[PDB]
Amino acid sequence: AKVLVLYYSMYGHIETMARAVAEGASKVDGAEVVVKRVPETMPPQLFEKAGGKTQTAPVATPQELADYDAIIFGTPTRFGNMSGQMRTFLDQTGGLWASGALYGKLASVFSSTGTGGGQEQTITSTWTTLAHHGMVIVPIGYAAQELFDVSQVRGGTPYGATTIAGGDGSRQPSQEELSIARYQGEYVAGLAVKLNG
Amino acid sequence: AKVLVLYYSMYGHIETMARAVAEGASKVDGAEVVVKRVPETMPPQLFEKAGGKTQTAPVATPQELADYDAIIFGTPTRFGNMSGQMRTFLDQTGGLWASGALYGKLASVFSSTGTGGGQEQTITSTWTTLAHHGMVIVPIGYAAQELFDVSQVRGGTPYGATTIAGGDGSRQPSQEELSIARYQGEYVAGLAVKLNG
Amino acid sequence: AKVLVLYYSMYGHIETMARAVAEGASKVDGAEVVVKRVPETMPPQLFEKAGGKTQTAPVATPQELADYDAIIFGTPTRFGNMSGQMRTFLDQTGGLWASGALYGKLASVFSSTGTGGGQEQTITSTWTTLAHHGMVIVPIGYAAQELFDVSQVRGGTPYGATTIAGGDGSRQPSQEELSIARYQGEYVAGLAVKLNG
Amino acid sequence: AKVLVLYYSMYGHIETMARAVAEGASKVDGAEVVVKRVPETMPPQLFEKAGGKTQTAPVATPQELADYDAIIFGTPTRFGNMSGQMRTFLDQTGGLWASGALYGKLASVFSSTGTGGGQEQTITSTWTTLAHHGMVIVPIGYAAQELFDVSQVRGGTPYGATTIAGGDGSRQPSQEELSIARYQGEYVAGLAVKLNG
Ligand SMILES: NC(=O)c1ccc[n+]([C@@H]2O[C@H](COP(=O)([O-])OP(=O)(O)OC[C@H]3O[C@@H](n4cnc5c(N)ncnc54)[C@H](O)[C@@H]3O)[C@@H](O)[C@H]2O)c1
Ligand SMILES: NC(=O)c1ccc[n+]([C@@H]2O[C@H](COP(=O)([O-])OP(=O)(O)OC[C@H]3O[C@@H](n4cnc5c(N)ncnc54)[C@H](O)[C@@H]3O)[C@@H](O)[C@H]2O)c1
Ligand SMILES: NC(=O)c1ccc[n+]([C@@H]2O[C@H](COP(=O)([O-])OP(=O)(O)OC[C@H]3O[C@@H](n4cnc5c(N)ncnc54)[C@H](O)[C@@H]3O)[C@@H](O)[C@H]2O)c1
Ligand SMILES: NC(=O)c1ccc[n+]([C@@H]2O[C@H](COP(=O)([O-])OP(=O)(O)OC[C@H]3O[C@@H](n4cnc5c(N)ncnc54)[C@H](O)[C@@H]3O)[C@@H](O)[C@H]2O)c1
Ligand SMILES: Cc1cc2nc3c(=O)[nH]c(=O)nc-3n(C[C@H](O)[C@H](O)[C@H](O)COP(=O)(O)O)c2cc1C
Ligand SMILES: Cc1cc2nc3c(=O)[nH]c(=O)nc-3n(C[C@H](O)[C@H](O)[C@H](O)COP(=O)(O)O)c2cc1C
Ligand SMILES: Cc1cc2nc3c(=O)[nH]c(=O)nc-3n(C[C@H](O)[C@H](O)[C@H](O)COP(=O)(O)O)c2cc1C
Ligand SMILES: Cc1cc2nc3c(=O)[nH]c(=O)nc-3n(C[C@H](O)[C@H](O)[C@H](O)COP(=O)(O)O)c2cc1C
Ligand SMILES: Nc1ncnc2c1ncn2[C@@H]1O[C@H](COP(=O)(O)O)[C@@H](O)[C@H]1O
Ligand SMILES: Nc1ncnc2c1ncn2[C@@H]1O[C@H](COP(=O)(O)O)[C@@H](O)[C@H]1O
Repeated sequence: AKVLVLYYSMYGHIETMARAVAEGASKVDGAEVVVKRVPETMPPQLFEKAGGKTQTAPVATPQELADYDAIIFGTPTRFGNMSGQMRTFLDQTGGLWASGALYGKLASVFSSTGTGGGQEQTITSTWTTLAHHGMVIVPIGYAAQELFDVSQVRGGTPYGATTIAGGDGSRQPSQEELSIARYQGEYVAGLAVKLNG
Repeated sequence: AKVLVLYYSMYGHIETMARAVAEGASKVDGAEVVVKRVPETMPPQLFEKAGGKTQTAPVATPQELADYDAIIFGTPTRFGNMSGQMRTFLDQTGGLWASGALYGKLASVFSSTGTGGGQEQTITSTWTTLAHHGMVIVPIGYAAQELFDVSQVRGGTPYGATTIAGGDGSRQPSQEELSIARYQGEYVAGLAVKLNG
Repeated sequence: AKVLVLYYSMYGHIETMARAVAEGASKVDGAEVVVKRVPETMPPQLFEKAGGKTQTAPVATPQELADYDAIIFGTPTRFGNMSGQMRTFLDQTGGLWASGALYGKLASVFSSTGTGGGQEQTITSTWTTLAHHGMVIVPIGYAAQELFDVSQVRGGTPYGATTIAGGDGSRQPSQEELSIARYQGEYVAGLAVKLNG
Repeated sequence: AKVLVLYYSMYGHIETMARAVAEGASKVDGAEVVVKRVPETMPPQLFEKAGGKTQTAPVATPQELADYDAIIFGTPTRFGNMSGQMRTFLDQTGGLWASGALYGKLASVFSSTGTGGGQEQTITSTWTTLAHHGMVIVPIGYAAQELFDVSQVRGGTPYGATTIAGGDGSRQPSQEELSIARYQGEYVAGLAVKLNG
């Protein structure tokens, strides 16, 4: 099976999580894992001025989504929605939609916020789009044990992995957060192999 | 693969839809399909005095959901949520939750409304509960081409089959609506057999 | 203005929060604040066996909702939805709906979960019901400063106050959680007076 | 009270609805109503080559939203979410967020879809972003009695006005749809004047 980890990141938090997801997915022997990013939509000079992080990942086209058996979407929260960059990208998949190109493919979502609020809503509002495409939606439930831990501040929900970046973005993803992100990649990649070989 | 079509119906619209879903699912070679209702929560006298319909499907126990590979949930809308009866039943699946009994099982959802409003929210808000169980969520997308028919008042969304019951319940599910419901059963059953034999 | 704090609680967490909400609302000079609970739906012996907390609050009827200018709804999460008890109660407001009895009234929601997951979804799925009734929906945004604090585990979202009860229910609402709950009561009661006198 | 009707439209359906909303709002004594569009994000050549409609409403700046007492947001659906253009615009309101510039302001939402699917999700998922700003959210409930008309294909939900554009965009908003949209403007404007003068 081919698994795409398709993300948007301004400051690197989602990018770090995406690498944890790909690393989890890679544990699955029949799974070929690819990590790509959506295009930046901001002017490059404003991106740079805002202290945006440069990223090595190749840039995806909307069309190449059809080449995968499973897509794990990563996006920071913008007021409890996916980011304008991710939304802009998915608004270009009308050709794919009209030809049934993602129908029955697997979809899963991870997210990042500054102080936690909106992390659930970002994921489940992304599911809505995946559903219009007839994609099978993969939540993580409570198989990741770190989800039971209330002793430290941490991202992660039954809908998908998440990280808390802090108000100023100074937090890095915790071990527990990355561990849930690895689980998500393992689980979705296992389902992709199970369905598609 | 074993498929449970689990429903709540007061006046029989969801019951008709549940039957159509079961029929679709029964077309799939390898699929064993069962239809059950959740218990009524209203006082019996009040259910009867409001005109509740008597139904021949047996009543489910929470425990027995662990026996299926796929569960297709049918509920009428109560102000854009699942019914109290369905909610109350699901609130008794905490033991299943703690043991991971529904984890990784296929889940799908159909609904009914008086005049259409709330049908999407009913389905997607049901998905949330399915996700806490780690169930794999199956929307229908636009494969059912009746979804493109805007020439007549018609239930059905990319989230799941729906029907429009009328303000007073006098409408019966239309043939287009029943087609989409049969498609949903067949598609979910097909997936269950692919994954489980 | 008359403000109802209408809650469901099994183990007292929502009940403690409801008192914080009423206490906040009481700061508003033109506001008359009442705290009521929805009926338990469980058999009394099973409630007691489960270690359910006895509560002094009077029990509301669905009809008396029409007597208030603002209702602040409190419910524990059941898999990212409101509780079967709250849902059952609201399923009895069809008379109110058909006569426009809650149209333009204010509505706001607070919540409680064991380990945090589903707290946003419980609130926004409750909003859906409030919207069918034409109620004006009151989120809290980020006026409660504790919402910026990521140094300790804590409930509270831009949608409404929340508390983390712990997996076994052994956590009590924190000072920061109760403080956000007080803000919610102040703010909604102030809006109710502003609109209705 | 000042009312902004802020919209995105590609082919003019939401533009027609925005106009109907403004008209309704203009009927309210004391209400100053303004209509603006968010910037186009597509390359101009591609917007034109797809058949985008040229529009006489001026383009909004994020900053100017601080000048209104009520903002009625209009967006077509993109797979059950607001459009990329609207999302991108809202993603530039972070400065407004940090200063509480929209806090406590009235917010309301209308939408458009090709065939109906996603219209509810588009609206409620827009509400989430409004809540992070602390805006007071206004659904329409069932006051617009056309919402009870199941005799004809008809947009509109208790969440907000909607229209059905057809698969190819050839449908124009119907008189019932336009009535509900005018009702929404008038109702939100009435509320703004009650609260703000
Ligand atoms: N918040 C973090 O995770 C984080 C991390 C590192 C640094 N920072 C610092 O925070 C400061 C700014 O805050 P911020 O970036 O969190 O949010 P912000 O909303 O204040 O601003 C980022 C800038 O980019 C613009 N912008 C954001 N999305 C856009 C889009 N889709 N299209 C066009 N313009 C868009 C905004 O209008 C803004 O001017 C920066 O100076 C940066 O160094 C924050
Ligand atoms: N809408 C239909 O499909 C339909 C069909 C036949 C008859 N009717 C009639 O229309 C009238 C009302 O229609 P309706 O039933 O659609 O709406 P409703 O809300 O007015 O009626 C349901 C009745 O049962 C109660 N009820 C509903 N769910 C409950 C729950 N979970 N727990 C406790 N009580 C609950 C309500 O309080 C109410 O008394 C009734 O008199 C009924 O006889 C409607
Ligand atoms: N979770 C907490 O906040 C908390 C607090 C105090 C004590 N406890 C302890 O946890 C144990 C049980 O766990 P639990 O209550 O968290 O969840 P649970 O799901 O395991 O069970 C509570 C019992 O009530 C039933 N139940 C719950 N809602 C119902 C409804 N709407 N209608 C009919 N039956 C319903 C369940 O089926 C179950 O048998 C108890 O023995 C209790 O002492 C938990
Ligand atoms: N649906 C209508 O109201 C309507 C009206 C007139 C013409 N058409 C025609 O139908 C065809 C497709 O219809 P459609 O436009 O509804 O769907 P579509 O998705 O197929 O077409 C939109 C075109 O613009 C692009 N696009 C859309 N949003 C974008 C964004 N935010 N950023 C970058 N690119 C974006 C898409 O990639 C595509 O190339 C077009 O050829 C168009 O001329 C449709
Ligand atoms: C426009 C905008 C909206 C935001 N909305 C929220 C929010 O609703 N909740 C939150 O906790 N953080 C919010 N933030 C913070 C971002 O989600 C955070 O910076 C992001 O998760 C970092 O991920 P990244 O480093 O990969 O870009 C917002 C930031 C911006 C710029
Ligand atoms: C409490 C209550 C809430 C309802 N909420 C809605 C609603 O939000 N939208 C709608 O169109 N119909 C609503 N109705 C109608 C029911 O959804 C409808 O009668 C039901 O779908 C019929 O299905 P059934 O025959 O299977 O019971 C409501 C009815 C009741 C009693
Ligand atoms: C049926 C059921 C479902 C539950 N679902 C969740 C959940 O999704 N997320 C969570 O963190 N806790 C969940 N819990 C924990 C309850 O939300 C928690 O016990 C409640 O918030 C305590 O509030 P109260 O003391 O007022 O009753 C669930 C508990 C039960 C019994
Ligand atoms: C990227 C994309 C996604 C779309 N998603 C949906 C959808 O989920 N449901 C639907 O009925 N129409 C969908 N359509 C149709 C648009 O919602 C419709 O053309 C629009 O509402 C017309 O409004 P406007 O003329 O104001 O642009 C989509 C179109 C595009 C380009
Ligand atoms: N069968 C499994 N194999 C590996 N990890 C699992 C499994 N089930 C749950 N996990 C979780 O996956 C995450 C990563 O752990 P690991 O896969 O051991 O590096 C943790 O949250 C574990 O609790
Ligand atoms: N104008 C205000 N008056 C009182 N409390 C406020 C106000 N604005 C925000 N708050 C918040 O309300 C909560 C309770 O504080 P207090 O009202 O001072 O007991 C805290 O979260 C404060 O940050």
